[PDB]
Amino acid sequence: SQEELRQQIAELVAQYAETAMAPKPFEAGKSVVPPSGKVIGTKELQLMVEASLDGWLTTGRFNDAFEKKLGEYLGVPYVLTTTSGSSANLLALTALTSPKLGVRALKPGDEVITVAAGFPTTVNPTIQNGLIPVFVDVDIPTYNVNASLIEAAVSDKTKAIMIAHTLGNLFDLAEVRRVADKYNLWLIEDCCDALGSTYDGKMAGTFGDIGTVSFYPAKHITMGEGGAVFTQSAELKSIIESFRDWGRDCQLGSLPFGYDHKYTYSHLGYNLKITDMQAACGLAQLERIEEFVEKRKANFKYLKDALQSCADFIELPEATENSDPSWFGFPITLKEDSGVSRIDLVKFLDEAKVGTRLLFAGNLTRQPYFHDVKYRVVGELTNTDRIMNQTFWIGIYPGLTHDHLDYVVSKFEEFFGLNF
Amino acid sequence: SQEELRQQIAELVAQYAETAMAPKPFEAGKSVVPPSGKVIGTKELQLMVEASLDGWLTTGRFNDAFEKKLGEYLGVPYVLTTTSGSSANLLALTALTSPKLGVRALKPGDEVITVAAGFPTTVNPTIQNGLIPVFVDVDIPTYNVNASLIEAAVSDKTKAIMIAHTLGNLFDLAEVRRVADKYNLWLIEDCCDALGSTYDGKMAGTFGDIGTVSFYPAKHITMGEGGAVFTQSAELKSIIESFRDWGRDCQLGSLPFGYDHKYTYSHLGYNLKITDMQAACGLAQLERIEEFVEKRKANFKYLKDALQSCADFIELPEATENSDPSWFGFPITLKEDSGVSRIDLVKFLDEAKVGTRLLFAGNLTRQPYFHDVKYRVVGELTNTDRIMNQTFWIGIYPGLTHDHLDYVVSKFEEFFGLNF
Ligand SMILES: *Cc1c(COP(=O)(O)O)cnc(C)c1O
Ligand SMILES: *Cc1c(COP(=O)(O)O)cnc(C)c1O
Repeated sequence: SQEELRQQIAELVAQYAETAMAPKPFEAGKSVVPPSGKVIGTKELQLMVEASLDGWLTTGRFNDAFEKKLGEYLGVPYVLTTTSGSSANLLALTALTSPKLGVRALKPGDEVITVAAGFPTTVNPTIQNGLIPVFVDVDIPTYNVNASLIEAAVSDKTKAIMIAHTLGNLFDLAEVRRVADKYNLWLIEDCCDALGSTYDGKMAGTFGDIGTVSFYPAKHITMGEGGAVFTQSAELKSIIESFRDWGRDCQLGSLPFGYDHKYTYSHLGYNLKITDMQAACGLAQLERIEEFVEKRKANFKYLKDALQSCADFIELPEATENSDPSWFGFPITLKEDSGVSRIDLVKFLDEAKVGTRLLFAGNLTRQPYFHDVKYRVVGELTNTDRIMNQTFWIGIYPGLTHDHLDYVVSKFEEFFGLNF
Repeated sequence: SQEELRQQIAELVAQYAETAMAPKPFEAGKSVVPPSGKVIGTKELQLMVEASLDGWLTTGRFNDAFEKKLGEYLGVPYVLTTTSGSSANLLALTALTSPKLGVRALKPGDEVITVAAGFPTTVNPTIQNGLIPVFVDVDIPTYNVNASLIEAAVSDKTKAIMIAHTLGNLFDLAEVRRVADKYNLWLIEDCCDALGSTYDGKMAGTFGDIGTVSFYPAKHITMGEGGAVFTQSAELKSIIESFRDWGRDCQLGSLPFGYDHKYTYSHLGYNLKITDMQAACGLAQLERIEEFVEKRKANFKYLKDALQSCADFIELPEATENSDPSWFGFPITLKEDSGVSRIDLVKFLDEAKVGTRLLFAGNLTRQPYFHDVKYRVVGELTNTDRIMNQTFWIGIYPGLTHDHLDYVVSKFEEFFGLNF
């Protein structure tokens, strides 16, 4: 009678969701236009109940299904789930320190090339593994690494490049891969805000050795808290897994014969696994990713077209050459000769119920926790500093309707006095 | 039909749990006697459904309730949830590296005193922060540090002591604290397998600066995957939370005035948070903790009394002086001169459906991943090696009835020919 009880519960929740998770009609001056948010329906809540009923708890039925369907969407054979994007970035960079990679293994002291205009945990794992971060400037209005500056940052200590596809926009993969392959550097693609982004027709994350993604509520799809590491190399997939799972194996050491393999450890590991409840949510969301990716590209096009009327005061976002960005948010840099400060605009928008966000750390090297970190900067961080000082982004996620954006646009116009 | 679509779901769930989480009648030869396992029911599945329906996903309503009730049970003000017991250990040790702790902040090169007879993630955080682990031997048959050896392992570089109350049994807190307070060393109590354990009447994990616990299915209570860091210090609580939450602040750097606090980072952080779904499961479990602790003590006394008949071949476990250990498992050391191997015994019990587990890493210094790690060992690890070779544990968790245990006892007797 269980199979029944399930399907009956599946109904009771489906009708609970249609009432709860229902889109509220937009209302200027009352409704908010957040920079991001999750979009969950019946399928999400249903599967989470299914997982709750299973009583299994740790990863299993749903986690297998999720890692599989996500591997399909991405076009990669190996996908490992983890606690968050940050955790995924950590596993990705840590995995390359495995002595199983012989001479290719990252060692304390080695250098990782990246940029300072990003999210802290894109860089932290490098520091947390005793490596030295080496920064170069980014470009505006793509808000991604200025590829041309990469080559000069390469020294004999350089072992890898780890940068994110900022806000869904892709970086110059053509130039990055060129510099990577030339010097035999590892490459890690932080796609935490770029699920669905393509470059030269190929899905983001599948160009380098390892790719990461996040399932925090603000990203493309969510599990509440969750993330994933994916690769095409079986060797890396096994190393990542070991690090995630207490560092356990699957010879060295002097353990007695017959010692349980389960309790044999080959790596300096962590326990960064998730539950099947989180997996379920993720699984339902995967049924909406294609839609989500399309609505983001649309909202971006619409919004930008409309906002072109303020081009004298703000610089609008531009997708990177030869790429089709699955926009995470809408970045805007306010001109210095506009007569007002970012604070003014943000505060104005805030009062208008229009949410905004700065570009994460702005300039990592100027963040307080970077006070005593050992790092190198090649060239100047002019654009990064400009980002920290003048840049901010707004919302184009699936939860925003054309009426939402129209409102945001009129506010920008009202602000700059363009409605007169 | 909202509150009420919700009270009706709770029904179809409370009735699905009757058939699903119903204890199966013991059957010798067919039924198994695992060394550990989760004991969940109606309440657990119900709350997880509530959280699922909430549609919040990230920590919230339930996580607040859980951290609160655990703080009450433990007798501490600050409790922070995290992804696992291993993550809890990671956050506890890392937090002490915060420059906010001035002169007494762990720095790479510093030493942390611990034992080699334990679990990998109890020690890894030390290594992962660039510190140096310093080991001293343990004692049988308590299986906890030989406290009298701590003193000699202390040096000018010693800044802390991080040890776990192995298998629920408590290490010699009196001597440890004495040594800690003397040299002003930080003390971290890994209580991942000791929830409910008391020493001198005082709850385990509240004698030192930071405490950690795990919620993996094998532990006292579960969330599938999850754990918690707890302390009595508001300062440590703030440092921990920052590290758990992207290292975001709770002045230095050169950020522009008005930069979003949400994006101001004071620590080299991670993202080790869980979902409210997990929080829910844990909350339900908290009701049954007192029952569980009482039951584990019962099964221990019973099993050990019954197994006293084999005292000639195996050494039975002994609670540490002046402690009321909330047993995690039942540790047994097979005598060398018994004429057989642990391999034989395990293999025999395995066939009999009696699950066994070695004492985790046995001897960490002999594990393959420790091949190149920098560490120090004061004195010899004689008992540790003995544990690696001759020790193992079996099941006394709440999911085991007297019929389960009696069956196990008959198998031990049958093995050593005591039934004759
Ligand atoms: C969100 C994010 C992360 C990490 O993801 P979490 O799930 O928040 O831990 C890493 N890098 C970038 C660029 C991100 O936006
Ligand atoms: C289980 C355990 C841990 C870590 O807990 P997880 O939830 O498995 O990551 C740490 N120390 C000890 C002694 C443990 O038994």
